[PDB]
Amino acid sequence: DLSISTCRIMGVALVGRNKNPQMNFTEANEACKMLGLTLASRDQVESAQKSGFETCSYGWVGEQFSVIPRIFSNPRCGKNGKGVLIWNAPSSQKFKAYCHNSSDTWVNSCIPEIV
Ligand SMILES: *[C@@H]1O[C@H](CO)[C@@H](O)[C@H](O)[C@H]1NC(C)=O
Ligand SMILES: *[C@@H]1O[C@H](CO)[C@@H](O)[C@H](O)[C@H]1NC(C)=O
Repeated sequence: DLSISTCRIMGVALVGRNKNPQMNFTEANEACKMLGLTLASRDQVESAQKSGFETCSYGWVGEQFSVIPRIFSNPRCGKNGKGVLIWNAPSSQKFKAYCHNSSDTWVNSCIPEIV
C-alpha cells in the first residue's frame, strides 16, 4: 500500500511506499500515475510550502532531482534547513514522490470554502 498526505496543499501530496525500499525516478512517476496524478514540479512544491506544507521526506519532482519542504527547523528533516531544499541525485536513487492533483483548487483539500 502507499502512504499519502491526508490533506493536499496547493494540489501537492507526499506519496511513499509503506516500507523501504522507496522509489527511483521512474517508480515515482509511475506511483503518481497509478493514483491518477502526475509527478509534481519544483514550482508546485514551492507553492505548497508557501501555503504551509512541510514534510520530513525528500521526494522526486519532475526536474529529475528531489526536494524537501521545510518551515520549522528539525535536525532529522533536511538537517535543520528551512525552505524547499534540493538534492541532486542519480535517477536510480530511492526517494518518495511529490504528486500533483490538477483537480485541486482549494489551498488545502481538507479546508472547504465557507458554506
Ligand atoms: C527503477 O526501478 C525499476 C524497478 O521498479 C527498474 O526496472 C529500473 O531499471 C530502475 N531505474 C533506474 C534508473 O534505476
Ligand atoms: C484529486 O482531487 C479530486 C478533487 O479534489 C479528488 O476527488 C480526488 O480523489 C483526488 N485524487 C487523489 C489521488 O488525491
